[PDB]
Amino acid sequence: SMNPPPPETSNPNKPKRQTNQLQYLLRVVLKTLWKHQFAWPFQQPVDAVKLNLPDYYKIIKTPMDMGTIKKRLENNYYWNAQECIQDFNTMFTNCYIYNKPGDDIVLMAEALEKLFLQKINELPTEE
Ligand SMILES: Oc1cccc(-c2[nH]c(-c3ccccc3)nc2-c2ccncc2)c1
Ligand SMILES: Oc1cccc(-c2[nH]c(-c3ccccc3)nc2-c2ccncc2)c1
Repeated sequence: SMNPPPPETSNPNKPKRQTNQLQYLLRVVLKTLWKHQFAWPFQQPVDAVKLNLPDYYKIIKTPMDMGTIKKRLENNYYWNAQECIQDFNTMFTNCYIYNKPGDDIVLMAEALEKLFLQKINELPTEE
């Protein structure tokens, strides 16, 4: 087995928009989560080859990671905040689906999710 290409992060055929909510997601949410002590396994796509997890992409058909989210944000890939929030949620869910509950990697994801939700709660009104 081999890794799939990473998720698309740039699409010239896809309308671009810059909003205060998207800006917050990049300059606050992404930035805060990236620097968290538990962030590192989520900073790039799961390398199933390097990690010897040959069944990862047999199970996870919608991979997502914060490296991809960073690229989508800085490329203005998203039209709205919900698209980005969905990517974060997918990342967390993938971890919970693939890994046994209570495993270290799951506990790390759970804490990151708690912080994510805390920052999402303070999402500024679309002005
Ligand atoms: O063999 C295992 C068991 C559990 C986690 C890891 C695991 N290890 C790493 C990792 C990431 C960066 C550097 C070094 C290791 N990332 C993961 C991972 C696995 C599944 N989803 C997200 C991240 C490897
Ligand atoms: O039970 C838990 C809960 C959370 C993280 C870990 C956790 N597990 C590991 C780890 C690292 C290498 C091999 C096997 C496990 N590192 C951490 C960790 C803890 C705190 N800060 C950074 C990394 C274990």
